[PDB]
Amino acid sequence: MKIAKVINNNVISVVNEQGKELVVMGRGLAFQKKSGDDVDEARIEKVFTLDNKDV
Amino acid sequence: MKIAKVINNNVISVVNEQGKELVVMGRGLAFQKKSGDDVDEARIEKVFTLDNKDV
RNA sequence: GGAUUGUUACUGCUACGGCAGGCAAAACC
Repeated sequence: MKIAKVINNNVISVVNEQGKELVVMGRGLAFQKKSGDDVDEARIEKVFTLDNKDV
Repeated sequence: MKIAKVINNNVISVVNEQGKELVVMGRGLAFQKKSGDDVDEARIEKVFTLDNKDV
């Protein structure tokens, strides 16, 4: 995977291999980071998955 | 609904009746906003849901 | 950038309670 958009120093977005938008929050797993690098799985505390807002 | 947390003016976290954490992405929906208030459903562009980083 | 919000790195400070810097963001200027 890869960072799609850094939301904060402990939260970043990332497109899954399938093509879904996912968010990865963790202890400083997004500090001074950028898009294109793989999300550090060792610092992943919570992963969110894009859902349908219609529901 | 309610704003549990905020990462940036466009994305924020929120807890539903299931007791799970969900992230709500939108355009400038978190600007000048805070936690505790109901999440603006009209500003919800993409919703997210906490998952297990183990998978 | 400016500003406005967010924050858990790490840092500087201390009253050593935390607090601010930094860092980030798709408002707006």
